[PDB]
This record gives sequence, structure tokens and C-alpha cells, in this order.
Amino acid sequence: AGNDLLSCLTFNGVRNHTVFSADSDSDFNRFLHLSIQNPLFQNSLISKPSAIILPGSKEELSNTIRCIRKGSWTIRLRSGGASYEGLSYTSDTPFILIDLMNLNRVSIDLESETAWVESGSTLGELYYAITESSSKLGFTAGWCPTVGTGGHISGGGFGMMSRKYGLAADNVVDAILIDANGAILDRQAMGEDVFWAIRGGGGGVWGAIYAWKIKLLPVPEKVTVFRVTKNVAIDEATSLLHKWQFVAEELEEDFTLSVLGGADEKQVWLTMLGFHFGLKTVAKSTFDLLFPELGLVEEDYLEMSWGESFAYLAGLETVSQLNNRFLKFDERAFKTKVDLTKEPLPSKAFYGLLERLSKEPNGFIALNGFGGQMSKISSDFTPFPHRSGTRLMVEYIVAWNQSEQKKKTEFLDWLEKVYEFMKPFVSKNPRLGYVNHIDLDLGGIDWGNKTVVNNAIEISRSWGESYFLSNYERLIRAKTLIDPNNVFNHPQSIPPMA
Ligand SMILES: *c1c(C)c(C)cc2c1nc1c(=O)[nH]c(=O)nc-1n2C[C@H](O)[C@H](O)[C@H](O)COP(=O)(O)OP(=O)(O)OC[C@H]1O[C@@H](n2cnc3c(N)ncnc32)[C@H](O)[C@@H]1O
Ligand SMILES: *[C@@H]1O[C@H](CO)[C@@H](O[C@@H]2O[C@H](CO)[C@@H](O[C@@H]3O[C@H](CO)[C@@H](O)[C@H](O)[C@@H]3O)[C@H](O)[C@H]2NC(C)=O)[C@H](O)[C@H]1NC(C)=O
Ligand SMILES: *[C@@H]1O[C@H](CO)[C@@H](O)[C@H](O)[C@H]1NC(C)=O
Ligand SMILES: [Mg+2]
Repeated sequence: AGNDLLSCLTFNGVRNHTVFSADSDSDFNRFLHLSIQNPLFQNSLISKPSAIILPGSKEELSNTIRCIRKGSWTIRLRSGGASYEGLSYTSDTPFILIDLMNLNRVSIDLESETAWVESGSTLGELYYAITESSSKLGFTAGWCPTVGTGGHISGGGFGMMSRKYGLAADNVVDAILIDANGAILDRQAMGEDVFWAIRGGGGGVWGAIYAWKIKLLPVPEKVTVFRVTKNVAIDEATSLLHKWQFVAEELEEDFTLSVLGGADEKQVWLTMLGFHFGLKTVAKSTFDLLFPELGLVEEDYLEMSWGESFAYLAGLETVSQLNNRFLKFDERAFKTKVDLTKEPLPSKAFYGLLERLSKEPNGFIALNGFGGQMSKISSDFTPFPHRSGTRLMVEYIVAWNQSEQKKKTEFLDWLEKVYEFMKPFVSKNPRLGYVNHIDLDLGGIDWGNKTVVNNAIEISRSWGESYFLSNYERLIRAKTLIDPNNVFNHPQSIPPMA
């Protein structure tokens, strides 16, 4: 029973747990909602955990998993709670939520220039700790400070420094994984196939990552960034985006130029985000040469520390704000979809995308170029396969607040239609995806369904090959090795072999 679970936890010295309560403002509901970053999955109709456990050490994490298995609960692991589909805190079967928020220690070793990072730590907490320790070290990961390292690194982790240094997972050199039996496994213990699989094979599949050991990377004491919003009409916005794609993928590895875009009837807005590993004179000379159409001026270019640049690019007020995991931002529900491209987008693709954005001010797009180091890493170095030959990543987002809930169906329909419009221009056979941008539209396994489970491998190939391409086969072997009994599962987890 739940009381048996409780007894087991006590016997093993795990004290931080809270059982389900109907009391709307119970401590249970407080802990549950503390790390739900998408209000979309926050209402009273959604599944709720039977209990929430907050392990405070690797042994407590090991024993929690050990105890949960003596019952029939589904395990859910949550770090940052940023899952696009709420997969860290929802389940169609009774589940126990293992919340890792107390595992938030970052330990920087300046003598080896590496760090051990407990998996409950956020990217912001990590960046803050790095900046505090050194003005010449940084790390490559995503641009959202509130995202958890647990899910993020497990899925790869792309950001503004990836053209220089690759994904967060491409820079992991050891890890502690707690397996289905509660074993505490470092890189040597888990073996090279499993150490490969965890570095981008997706969270919630292999076991519970207790901590990541990462290599810290050189950054100059001052870098140059810009964040400039152009307010233009569609003719100019189209020509800017069409040229942007070439400038972006082609830039030397020491430069990144990304875009956020949206519109409202005749007014289009494009926010250009620039990063250069170096000083402003070189930064401006490069963009003056390659992209004069942007109309950037001297005062747009800002020199600041690496830590400052990551806080700045995230729209935070100060570096100090990096260190606040529960610092919200906005309170909007959202849905997103993503594409990867292999061929240049024709001008008419950007034109049509902007036309659709112009009709839906709640929608917007995020555009990133690959190339640089992303084209120099082999497709099977880690599970993330989209390397050489991949040109852009394109994200489509629609977001709304409480007062707009009536339009929910309308927003989702808009996003569906945008995705359908882009189909001919983006990757095909299969239409590629990214596991950190998990998308349930592709389908999902009901692990309680016998006929589906028998055919799990074929069925799962739909999303599996989209996220991992030819790396799918090795992932299945790693899964069978580390979690043959499928203790760690969700609608799109890698299936073990029968
Ligand atoms: C910005 C924002 C605001 C969001 C919401 C997502 C972002 C983002 N910016 C990104 C970026 O710049 N670059 C990216 O590559 N991705 C970006 N994303 C997506 C984000 O990376 C993913 O949502 C990421 O998976 C979130 O990680 P998280 O905050 O830890 O999310 P969850 O706790 O919901 O977990 C996700 C998934 O992993 C399993 N999990 C969590 N912790 C685990 C440990 N320690 N071990 C094994 N598995 C773990 C969860 O169970 C769930 O399945
Ligand atoms: C289980 O874990 C939760 C989350 O860490 C624990 O709640 C936390 O408890 C600490 C104190 O032990 C709180 O620290 C202090 O809170 C007070 C009041 O807000 C403040 O004055 C101090 O400066 C400091 O912030 C912390 O707020 C709190 N975190 C949350 C989110 O509630 C809890 O104590 C643990 N439960 C057990 C049984 O140990
Ligand atoms: C199992 O899944 C299939 C396909 O999703 C569905 O048609 C069927 O009804 C399910 N079987 C049971 C008994 O739930
Ligand atoms: Mg009450």
C-alpha cells in the first residue's frame, strides 16, 4: 500500500515525502505546482501523484527507487519541470513523483575546469555558479535559466554557444546514474553504451541521473552581444529572414545570430540575437560585411562578461536573477512544435510563415542556425543525430493567458496549420525532431496495452527515428541493457526488447 511505501522509505531513512491531499492549498499541492512551467497541465482534470518524494542525496534517491518498485507505482522523475508535454509530473497510471529540487548542488573544480552538477540544478543556477567561480569559463546549454539540468542534458541541450561547443551533452565526461535496482553507477560502471545513451537519448528512460560531470569551456573575459528588434513590413521581414538563414549557418564558429519573430497585421517584429566570442570591433565588422541589411549601429553592440551575456540574452534583469529557479517570467500556457531543415528555405516559406503570424499575434517563431561545430561532430558521437547537413532549427510557438482560455482550440488549430504549411520545405522521410522538444502529436505507447507493447519497436519508430535517426538501434540495445524491465517509461520512451 501507500503505507507500505511509507514504511519502506522510513526504514531506509528517506524522510522528505508528502502524500496526496484534496486540500487545495495543502503542502502536497504546493510542492506539486512549484515546478510546473506550463500552465497547460495545471488544471484539476490532470492526473496527480499519489505521493511526492524529495530525495536529498544519492542514497536517498537509490532507496526511493528501491522502495517504489516493491509496489506497482509508475515512477516519475522531475528536475526543472519544463517538459513541453508535462511528462515529468503526469501519468495515465498511478504514479509517485520523485522531485529532485533538493539535489541542487553545483561543485566547480577550478583545477581541472570541470563541475559536478546534481540533476535538480537549473541551467540558471549552473550558469550563476560558473560565473561566480571564474570570469574565463562558461558552458554550452539552452537559453532558458529555469530549465532543469536533469531533463535538459538527458535530451542533448542546444544553445547560443552550440555553434562553438556543441550540445551540453557533447561536453559531459562522467555521470552518476541510479538504475532500476537502485545501483549507483558512474561512467565506468554503466559502460560506454549506457554512458552514450544518457547523453541525449532522452530523460525518463534509462534510470535517474543523480549528477552530471561536465567539462567547463573557455570564454573571453568580455564577449559581445546584441538584442535588436526590427519593426518592419512583410516585404522587408521576408528578405531579412531569407538572407538570415545563409548568414547564420555560414558564420564562423565564434559568432551566432538567432531570431525571434512575430507579427500583427501589417506590423512585423523580428528580434535579432547576436553573440560573438570576442570584442565589439570584430563583431561589428563581421555583421557590417555579412548582413548590412540589419542596420545595426555601434550602440547596439554590448560588451559584457559571459555570465552577463547569458542573463542578458534570456531577458533577465541581472546575473543574480539566473539563480532563482522559481522566478517565473510570464504565466502563459503554450504549445510548441519544431522542425529541422536540410535545404535552404525558399523566400515564399518565410513569406507564408509571416502571413500566418500576422493573423495570430499570440504565435511566434524561434530560428537557429546549425553549422560550425555542429557540423564537425559525428552523427553518432552522442544520440542527437542532426549534425553535418542540418541547416536550421525552426520552432513554432503559440502562447496565451488565462483571460484567453476560450481561444485555446483556435490557437492549437493555428499551430497545426502552420506545421502543415511548412511540411514541404523542411526535413522529410522522416520529418525530423528533437527529443527535448517532445511532441505527442506523433503518437505514444500505452505500456498497459498488450497488443501495442508486442509491436512497441515498430510503433515507436515513428517518433524514435525522428529524434534519433540511425541511432535508434543502439538506443534500443542500451535500454535493454540498463532497464530490461522497463521501470522507466513514458508515452515515447525507448522500448526494451522482449
Ligand atoms: C526554454 C524553456 C522555457 C523551456 C520550457 C524549454 C526549453 C527552453 N529552452 C531550450 C533551449 O534553449 N535549448 C534546448 O535544447 N531545449 C530548450 N527547452 C526544452 C528543454 O530542454 C526540455 O524541456 C528539458 O527536457 C526540460 O528539462 P527539465 O526542466 O528537467 O524538465 P522535466 O523535469 O519536466 O524533465 C523532462 C524529462 O526528463 C526526465 N527527467 C528529469 N530529471 C531527470 C533525471 N535527473 N534523470 C533522468 N530523467 C530525468 C523527466 O522525467 C521527463 O521525462
Ligand atoms: C522537504 O523539502 C522541502 C523543499 O526543500 C523543504 O521545504 C523547505 O524547507 C526549508 C527549511 O527547512 C525552507 O527554508 C527556509 O524557509 C523559511 C520560510 O520560508 C525562510 O525563512 C528561510 O530563509 C528559508 O527559505 C524552504 O523555504 C522550504 N522550501 C519549500 C519550497 O517549501 C522541507 O523542509 C522538507 N521537508 C522535510 C520534512 O524535511
Ligand atoms: C490497445 O491499443 C489499440 C491501438 O491503440 C487499441 O485499438 C485497443 O483498443 C487497445 N486495447 C485495449 C484492450 O486497451
Ligand atoms: Mg485549505
